[PDB]
Amino acid sequence: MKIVLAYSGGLDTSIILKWLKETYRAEVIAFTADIGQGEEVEEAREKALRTGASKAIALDLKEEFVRDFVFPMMRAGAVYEGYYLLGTSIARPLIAKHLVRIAEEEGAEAIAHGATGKGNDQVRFELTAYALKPDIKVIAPWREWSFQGRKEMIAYAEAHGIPVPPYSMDANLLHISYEGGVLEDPWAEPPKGMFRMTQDPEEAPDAPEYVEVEFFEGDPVAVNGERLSPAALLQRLNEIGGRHGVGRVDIVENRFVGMKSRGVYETPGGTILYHARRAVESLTLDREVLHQRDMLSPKYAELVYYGFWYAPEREALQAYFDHVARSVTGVARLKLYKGNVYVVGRKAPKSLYRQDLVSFGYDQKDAEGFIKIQALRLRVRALVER
Amino acid sequence: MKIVLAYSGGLDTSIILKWLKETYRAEVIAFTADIGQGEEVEEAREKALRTGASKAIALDLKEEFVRDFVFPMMRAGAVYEGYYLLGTSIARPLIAKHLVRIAEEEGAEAIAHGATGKGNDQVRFELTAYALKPDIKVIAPWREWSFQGRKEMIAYAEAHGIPVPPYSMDANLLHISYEGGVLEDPWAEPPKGMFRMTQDPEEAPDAPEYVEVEFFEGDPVAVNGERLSPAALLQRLNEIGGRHGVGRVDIVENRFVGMKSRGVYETPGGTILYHARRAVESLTLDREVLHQRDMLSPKYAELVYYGFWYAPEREALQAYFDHVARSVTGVARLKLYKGNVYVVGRKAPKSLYRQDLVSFGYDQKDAEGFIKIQALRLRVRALVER
Amino acid sequence: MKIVLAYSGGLDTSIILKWLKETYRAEVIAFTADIGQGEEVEEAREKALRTGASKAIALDLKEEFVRDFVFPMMRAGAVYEGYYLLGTSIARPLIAKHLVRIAEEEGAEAIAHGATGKGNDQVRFELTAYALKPDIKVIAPWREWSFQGRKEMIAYAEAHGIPVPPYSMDANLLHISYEGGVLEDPWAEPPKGMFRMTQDPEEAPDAPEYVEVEFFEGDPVAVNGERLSPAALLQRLNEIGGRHGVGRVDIVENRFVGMKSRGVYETPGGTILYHARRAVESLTLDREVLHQRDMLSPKYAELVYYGFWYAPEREALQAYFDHVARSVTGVARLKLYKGNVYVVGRKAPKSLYRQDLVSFGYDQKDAEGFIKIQALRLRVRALVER
Amino acid sequence: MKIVLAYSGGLDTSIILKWLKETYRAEVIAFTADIGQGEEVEEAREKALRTGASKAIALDLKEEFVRDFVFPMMRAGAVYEGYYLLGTSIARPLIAKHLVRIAEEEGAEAIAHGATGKGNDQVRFELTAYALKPDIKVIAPWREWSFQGRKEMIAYAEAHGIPVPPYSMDANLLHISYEGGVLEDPWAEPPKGMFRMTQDPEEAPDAPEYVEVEFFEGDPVAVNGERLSPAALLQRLNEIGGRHGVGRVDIVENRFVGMKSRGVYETPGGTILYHARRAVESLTLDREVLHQRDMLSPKYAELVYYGFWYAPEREALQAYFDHVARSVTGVARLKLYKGNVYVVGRKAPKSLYRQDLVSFGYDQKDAEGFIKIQALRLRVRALVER
Ligand SMILES: Nc1ncnc2c1ncn2[C@@H]1O[C@H](COP(=O)(O)O)[C@@H](O)[C@H]1O
Ligand SMILES: Nc1ncnc2c1ncn2[C@@H]1O[C@H](COP(=O)(O)O)[C@@H](O)[C@H]1O
Ligand SMILES: Nc1ncnc2c1ncn2[C@@H]1O[C@H](COP(=O)(O)O)[C@@H](O)[C@H]1O
Ligand SMILES: Nc1ncnc2c1ncn2[C@@H]1O[C@H](COP(=O)(O)O)[C@@H](O)[C@H]1O
Ligand SMILES: N/C(=N\CCC[C@H](N)C(=O)O)N[C@@H](CC(=O)O)C(=O)O
Ligand SMILES: N/C(=N\CCC[C@H](N)C(=O)O)N[C@@H](CC(=O)O)C(=O)O
Ligand SMILES: N/C(=N\CCC[C@H](N)C(=O)O)N[C@@H](CC(=O)O)C(=O)O
Ligand SMILES: N/C(=N\CCC[C@H](N)C(=O)O)N[C@@H](CC(=O)O)C(=O)O
Repeated sequence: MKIVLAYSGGLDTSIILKWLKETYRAEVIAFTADIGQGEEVEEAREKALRTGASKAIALDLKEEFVRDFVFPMMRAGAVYEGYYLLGTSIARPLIAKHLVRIAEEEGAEAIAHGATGKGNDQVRFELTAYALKPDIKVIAPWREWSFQGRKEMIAYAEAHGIPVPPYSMDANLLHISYEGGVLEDPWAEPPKGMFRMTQDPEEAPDAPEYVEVEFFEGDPVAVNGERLSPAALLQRLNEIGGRHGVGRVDIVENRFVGMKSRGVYETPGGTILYHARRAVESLTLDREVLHQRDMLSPKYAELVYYGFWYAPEREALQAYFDHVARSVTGVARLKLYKGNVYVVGRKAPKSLYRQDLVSFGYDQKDAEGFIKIQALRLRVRALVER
Repeated sequence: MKIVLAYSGGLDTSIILKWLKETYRAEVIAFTADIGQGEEVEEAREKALRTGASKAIALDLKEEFVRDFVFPMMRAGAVYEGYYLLGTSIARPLIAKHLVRIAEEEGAEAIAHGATGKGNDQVRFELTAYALKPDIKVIAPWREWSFQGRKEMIAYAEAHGIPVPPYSMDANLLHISYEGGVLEDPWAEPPKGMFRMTQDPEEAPDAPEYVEVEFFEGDPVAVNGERLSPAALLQRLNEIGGRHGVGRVDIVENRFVGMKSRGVYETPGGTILYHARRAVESLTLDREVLHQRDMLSPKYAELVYYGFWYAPEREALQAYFDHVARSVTGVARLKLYKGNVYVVGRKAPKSLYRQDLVSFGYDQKDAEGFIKIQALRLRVRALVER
Repeated sequence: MKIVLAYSGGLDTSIILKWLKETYRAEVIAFTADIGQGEEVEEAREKALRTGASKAIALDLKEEFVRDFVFPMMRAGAVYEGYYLLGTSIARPLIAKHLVRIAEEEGAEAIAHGATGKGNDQVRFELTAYALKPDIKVIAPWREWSFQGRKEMIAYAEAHGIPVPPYSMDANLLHISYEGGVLEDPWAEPPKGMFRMTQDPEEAPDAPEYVEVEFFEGDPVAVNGERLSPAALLQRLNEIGGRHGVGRVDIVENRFVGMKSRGVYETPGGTILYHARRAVESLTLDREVLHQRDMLSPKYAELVYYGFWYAPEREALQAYFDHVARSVTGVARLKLYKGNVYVVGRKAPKSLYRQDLVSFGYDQKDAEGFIKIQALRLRVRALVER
Repeated sequence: MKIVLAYSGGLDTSIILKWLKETYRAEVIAFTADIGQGEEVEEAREKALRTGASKAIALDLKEEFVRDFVFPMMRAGAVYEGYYLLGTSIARPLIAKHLVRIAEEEGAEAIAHGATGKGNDQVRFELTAYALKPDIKVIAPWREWSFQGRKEMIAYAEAHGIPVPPYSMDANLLHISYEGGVLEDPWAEPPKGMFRMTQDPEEAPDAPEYVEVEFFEGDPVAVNGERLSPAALLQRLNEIGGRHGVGRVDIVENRFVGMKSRGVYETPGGTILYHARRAVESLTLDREVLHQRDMLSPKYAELVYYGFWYAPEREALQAYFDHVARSVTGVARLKLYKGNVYVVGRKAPKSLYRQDLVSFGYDQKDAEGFIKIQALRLRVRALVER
C-alpha cells in the first residue's frame, strides 16, 4: 500500500518514515514543502530516499503559502489570544492539501504526518485532509507507535542507521516558533541567543530605520517603492524587521485540545505588516465597518488556530473580511527601532480623512442635537429611578 | 443664576470663565480636579478667583480616578480601534460627575465645560451630566460663542486681564494626548521633542529593566513587591515605563461625531499594565471565557470612547468583565527596553497551566476520537458536494 | 428652486405640498411610489397636480422593492428586537433613492418628506438621501413649521382647499404597521377590526392549509410549484398567510431617536417566508455557519431599523449573508392554521442531513475521545479549585 | 466497586443495571429523579431493587430543576437554532450533579448513564460529571457493551427477569421531545395524535384565553395574580398553554457530535414564559442593553445545548444575563388561541415607556442635528467615491 508522508527531514519524521515501512510494509512517498524554513529542501528529499522512501517530492510553495494562506488571513486581522500571529497555524492547511493531492496522484491509501498527540497540528492536518478527501486514511505515528521517551526513539533511530544528534522549533516564511523544554516554565525568560530570525533588540541598529509598505485592495504589494511578489515581499520585510528585532511574542496560550502551553514566536515581517495594514485601514475603512470587523477577527483567529481553514464557517467569514479589505489601498510609513514598530505616517488615494473637518460639512450646533437625542434614553432612565 | 465650570486654569477655560459671567451674568463656581496633569491645582483655584469666579474648588481626585474609572476599564481589556488606551475618555465622566455634585451642593442650575463642538469630550461631559441629573442645563461656550479665530480670543483675553502666552495636549495620570496643528497631516511624523511623559527611546537606558506587577482579583496591587494604592501604583509604573520611552502610539481614529482625527498618545504605566494583565490572565482565565471576553472588549471600548460610561450597556458589560476579572490573581514579569515592553514571565497561585499536560491528561486515542467527531460535518459536506 | 416631495396623497403630505410652495417659493415635484399599499397611486398623482405640484410622478416599484430590498434583508434573517420584520424600515431607502434620482433628473436642489420629528422614518429618508447625494438639501416640514395641533392643520388645509376627512398606518407589500392613538397604552389590546391585511384568526378557515415554498440560492422562487417573480410571490404568500391570520405582532420597541413606542404589525407573507427560509437552511447550512449567522442577524436588523441601508457596515454584513444564503436551495412545506404557521416538512437537493448518522461515518468510541478532550480544561479547573 | 446509575425505570436502564453488576463486578446504586416526567418514581425505585440494585434512591427534583436550571436559562433568553427551548438540555446537568453527589456520599468510584454514543445527552452527563468531580469514572454502556441489536437486548432482559414491552420520547416539566423512527424523514409531517402535553390546535377551545404572568427581577412569580413556586408555576402554564396547543416546534437541528437530526418539541409553559418575559423586557430594559443581550443569547444557547452548563464560559455569561434580568419586573398579558400565544399588553412599576415622548423631553429640531452628525461619515464616503 502507498502512504504519502509529510516529511521535513528532521529526526522524528525520519524515524517515522522507517516506522511506516516496517509497520505497514508500505511504499512511502515522502513530501517536503519549501515554505521558507531556510533549509535546502532538496537535502531533505535525498535523505528521505536514503532513509527508505520509494519516492520523494520537494516543492517550492513559498508563493502559494503567502498568496493563498498568509495574505487572506492577514486581510482578516487575525490574532489569537492577543498576540499570536498564527505562523504555524496557517501553514498546516497548505501542507495537508498537497499531501492529499499527492496521495490521489500516486494512488496512495493513506497520508501521514509527524505532529504529536498532544497538540494542535494533528487537528490541523487531519481536519484539512478529511475536509478535502472524506474517504482518506490518516496515520499519526505519534499516536500509534509504542515508543516511550527520547532514548527509545534514538535507539530505534541508531538501529536503522538514521543520523542522531532545549526546545522545539517550527520555522517558515511567516515566523519561527519555539516551545517545550526550558520554555515549559512560564516564569522562566527564554534563553539568550534562542532567536534566529530576529536580531536581539539590544544589538539592533542605533539609528532608526523607516520603511513604507504599499497595499492594494487589501494585500501588500510593495516595500519602499519596490513591487514585490507575496513571498518576496514577506521575505524583504523579514529582513528589514529582523535586523531591528521586531515581532517577538512570549505567551501562554490555550491549545484546542484543552491544555495551556508556553510559546515564543518571532514574526518580523508579519508584525510590520500587521501595523502597516491597520495604518492604511485608518484612512480607508469606515468607522462602523472597522468596529464590526475587529469584533470578528478573534473568531476567525481561533478558526485558523484550531485548524478549520477549509471549513464553511471560515470561508464565510472570509467573504466578509475580503469585502472589507478591498478598500484597503494606500501606503503606511513605519519607523523601526530596537524591537519596536512605530507607525509614523499613512496616506491613501481614497482617504476618508478630511483635515477641514477637524481644523479651526460640519456645523457646531448639530452636535447639541446629536447629544440631546443620544442622551434621551439615559435621561428617561434617571427620571424613572426618580 | 449659578454655573459650575470645569476649570483647568488654562487660557481657554479662563476666557470661558469671563465669557460665562458676561453672557449669563451668573455666579461661576470654578472646579479644578487633580487627576495627574502634573499641575498645581491650587494655582488654578486662585487664578479662577482672580478671573472672577465667585467660588473656586479644587479636589485631589487621583485615587478616585484610578480606582473607580481607570481600573474598572482596564479589567475589561478596553482598547479603542486597535491602539487607543482611552486616557482622556475615562477621565471626563469623573469630572462631569463632580460638576453635577457641586451644582447640586451649590444650588447651581447649570454646568459648563470647555470642550469644542468638533469633538468627543463634549459628548462625554454631557451624556454623563444628563445621565446623572436629567434636568441639569449644560453650557458649552465653544458651541455658543462668536470668536472667529485664535487672534480674537487672545484680544478678548488681554482686553479682560487674562494672562496670554503647534498642537493641543491633554494630560492626566493615565496618559498625555497630543492632536491638532502639525499633527493634522497623517503623513507627518510628530515633531521631535513633543513627548513629555516618556523619555525618547533613543535616550533611554542601555540596560533593560525588569518589573513585576502583582494582580489581585483583577486589579494591580503591587510593583516589584511593594504594595501601592491605585494612583500611587499607576504613578510608579509611569515613572518606570516613562524612563524607558514605553507606551507611544500614533493613529488616525474615528470620532463619535463622524470624522477621522490624527491622535498621538503616551501611556507608559497603562501600557505596562495592559500587558501585565494579559500575562496573568494567560494562567488564570479559561480558554472559552477569554475568547468571549476578547470579542466584547472592543464594544466596551467604543462605549467608553463615545461617552457612555454612566449608561446601562456599559454597566451591564462591566458585570461580565468584573466576574471574569475576579480570577486574575498572580504576577507578571516584564522587561522594558528602549520603547518596548516584553512579557518574560508569569506565575499565579491558581494557575491553570500544568506542565505534565505538555511534557513528553488523556491518552493518544482520545485525540483521535476528538478529531473524528470534529471532522464529521466537514466530511458530510465534502461527500454531498460529491 | 425645485423640491421633490415624497407624496402619498394623504392630508399631511398635501398640506406639506402647499406649505413647501409658499415657504420656499418653490416648484414642487410630487413623487408617489406604488410599493403595495393597496391604493391607486394614479389617484395620488392627480390629487398632487390639483394640490399644486408643478409635476407629479407615480411609479410601480413593487418588483424593485421586493427584489432589491426585501429579499436581501430576508436573506440575513433580520428581525428587530425579537419580532419586528421591518416592513416599513426597508421601504424608506427605496423611496429616498428615487427622490434623489428624480431630484437629479429635474434639477431640484432639495427633496422633502412627511415623516415626523419623533420617529425613525426621518432618519431613514435622510441617511439614505445624504449617503447617495452628499450635498442634497432635505426639508422635513414637521421639524420646521409651527402648527400647534391637529385643529390648526385642518384649518390650514381647509383654507387651502385641501379636502379634510384612532391610530396611524403605513402599508406596503411586506406589511401594515399600526401605532399611535389608542395603541399608545401598552396595556391596551388593539381594537377589534383594526387589521386589514390579515383575517382575524378567530374567523380563519376551519381547515388548515398546506403551502410549499421553493428557494433557489437564498431567495424564494416558487409557491406551490408555481414560479413567481419577487413581488408576485410576496403577494401570493400575503393572500395565503393573510386568509389564515398569520403574521401578527404587538410590541413596544426602542426607536433610534431614544423613546419606546408601541407598534402592531401584520406580515403574513413575510412571516411564512421567515419560517420557510429557516426550514430549508436547516438542511443546507453548516452548523457553525448557522450559529455565526444568527449572532449577526440582530446587528443587521438594527442597521435596517435605524436607516443605515446604503451604509458600508450594512453592505459589508450583506457580503457575509449573501455568501451564506447562496447555499439555501430547497423546499419548505408549512401548515397554516388559525393565526399560526407550522413547518411540517423540508427537502433539499444538497441536504446535509443523513439518516445514516442518527439511525441505529460514525463510531461511538470516537465520542468518548471527543468528550475527554472537551472536558480536559474543565477537569484542570476543578483540580485547581481543589 | 460501587456504581451510581441514572436509572429511569425503563428496559434499557434495567438491562444496564444487570450489565453493570456483572461486567464490573460491582454493586449498583440506582438514582431516579422526578423532574416532571409524569411517572411514579417510587415505582422505578422499587423496580431497581427488584432488578438488583444494592440501594435505590428517588428524589423529587421538580423545584430545583425549575429554580436552578430552567429559570437561569430563561433569564438569558436562550433559544437554540431559532426554535429549540432546550427542554432536555437543561435537565441533564441537574441529573449528573446528583449522580456525583450520591457517588461521593456512597463512596462510589463511578457513575453510569444510558444515553447513546451518537447523541448530545452523553456529553451533557459527562461534561457535568467531570466538571464537578474530575477523578470520577464514567461508564456509558452504549459505548462499551457488545449487544449487536435490539433482539439480543430483549433476550438478555428476558433472561434476567426484566419485563419487556415509532419514535422515542423525553419528557419533563419543561417539554416533551420526540425524535427517531418515522420522524427521521424531514419531509414527513409527524403522525396524528403524537403530542401528549399539548392538545391539537384543531381541538383547542374556540374561546381565546387571557393569562397574566408577573415577573420579579427576571423570574416569573405569579400567574393571574396567584403567587406560585417555580415548579408549580411552570406546571400551571403547561396546563393553560397545553389546553390551547401552544408551544409546538418541528426542526432539523445540529447535534454537538456533528450530525443533523429531526426533532419535534412541545413546550407550552416555556413558550408562554418566553413571550411573557420579552413583553416585560420591552418596558424594563434599555435599548442598548437589549440589543447586546440578544446578540449573546444564541451563544449561551449552544453552550446549554452542547452540555457546558457547569462551565466557566456559561457562568460568566450568566453573570451578564442575571445583571440584565434583574430589571425585568412587571406583568405580561397574553392571549392564547389555537396553537398561538399573542402578547396583548404589558405594564411595569419602573416602565421606561413615556406616552409623553410619542404623543403629539423632546424637541424635533434636536433630530436634525442627530441626523446630520450620524450622516457625516456617509457624506464623506460619498464625496470620496466622487
Ligand atoms: N515544510 C514541511 N514539509 C512537509 N511536512 C512538514 C513541513 N513542516 C512540517 N511538516 C509536518 O508537520 C509536522 C510539524 O512539526 P514540527 O516540525 O515539530 O514543527 C512534521 O513532524 C511533519 O510531519
Ligand atoms: N483637571 C481638570 N479639571 C477641571 N476641568 C477639566 C480638567 N481637565 C479637563 N477639564 C475640562 O474639559 C476640557 C478638556 O479640554 P482639553 O484639555 O483641550 O483636551 C477643559 O476645556 C475643561 O473644561
Ligand atoms: N408610497 C409612497 N410614495 C412616496 N412617499 C411616501 C410613500 N409612502 C410614504 N411616503 C413618505 O414617508 C412618510 C411616511 O409616513 P407615514 O405614512 O405616517 O408612516 C409620508 O409622510 C411621505 O412623505
Ligand atoms: N428521571 C431520570 N432519572 C435518572 N436518570 C435519568 C432520568 N431521565 C433520564 N435519565 C438518564 O438519561 C437517559 C435518558 O433517556 P433517553 O431520552 O431515552 O436517551 C437514560 O438512559 C438515563 O440513564
Ligand atoms: N511545536 C510544534 N509546532 C508549532 C506551534 C505554535 C503553536 N503553539 C500553534 O499551535 O501554532 N509541534 C507540535 C504543536 C501543537 O500541536 O500544539 C506538535 O506537533 O505536537
Ligand atoms: N484634544 C482634546 N482632548 C483629547 C483626546 C484624545 C482623543 N482623540 C479622545 O477622544 O479621547 N480636546 C478636544 C477632543 C475631542 O473632543 O475629540 C475637544 O474638546 O474638542
Ligand atoms: N408611523 C409611521 N410609520 C411606521 C412604522 C413601523 C415602525 N415602528 C418603524 O420604525 O418602522 N410614521 C412615523 C414612524 C417613525 O418615524 O418612527 C413618522 O414618520 O413619524
Ligand atoms: N432522544 C434522547 N433524548 C433527547 C433530546 C432533544 C434534543 N434533540 C437535545 O439534544 O436536547 N436520547 C438521545 C439524544 C441525544 O443526546 O442527542 C440519546 O441518549 O442518545
